[PDB]
Order: sequence, then structure tokens, then C-alpha cells
Amino acid sequence: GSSGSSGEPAHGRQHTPCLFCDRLFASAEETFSHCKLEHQFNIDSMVHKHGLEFYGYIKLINFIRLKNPTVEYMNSIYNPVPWEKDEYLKPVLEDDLLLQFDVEDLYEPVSTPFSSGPSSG
Ligand SMILES: [Zn+2]
Repeated sequence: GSSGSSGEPAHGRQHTPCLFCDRLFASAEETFSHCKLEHQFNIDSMVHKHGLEFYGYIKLINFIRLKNPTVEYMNSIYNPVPWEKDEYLKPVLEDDLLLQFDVEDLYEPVSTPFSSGPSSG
């Protein structure tokens, strides 16, 4: 047995679990995309749908972490939302990447005339 390699070192890394499942992902983007492929669920749609504000978005995340509902439900929701609680604001998990994700980026100023003219065809 010439080959002799034994090591149990640790590398400081960050990982964020999934909302629906318990899958870890190096970064947030990874998860979101994963859900859009498997759970066929988009997080961006929510922010725009329930106009989740800076804090709102946070509640939406933790909400799934605590409640742990199903995609089907995610689509079938109404006001008051099941995440309209402060308690949710708190990070259900530790060093939650998703929570860090800049939701603002999602907000796009519809000022530029970019392809301005719906139903042009
Ligand atoms: Zn998942």
C-alpha cells in the first residue's frame, strides 16, 4: 500500500441550504437557479409579485425555512401573506446567504424607453 494519504483538514467556506429541500449551495444564485430547474420556482417572481420590499424578501426566505411549504402553495398565496410576521425577519439559519442577496438589484427603474411599445406586433 504505497499510496498513503490521510487528512481531515477544514476549509473556511460558506454554503446556503435550499428553502424547499435541504440542499447546500456554495452561493445563493446556485440555489435559486436550482429551484427554478427542479422546484421550477423563481424567487425573483415573488419579489415582483408580492412586491417584497428590502425586509419583505427576507421574510419570504425565512418563511419557507420555518414553515417549509410546497411549491404548489408558494403559487397559491394571498394577503395577508403567510410571511407577514416580524418573527420571520429573523434568520432561521446561520450566515444565510440568501438573506444577504441584494434584492434591490431586482428593482429596475422603468424609465428608459427601452423597447417602449407593448403589443406592437
Ligand atoms: Zn431545492
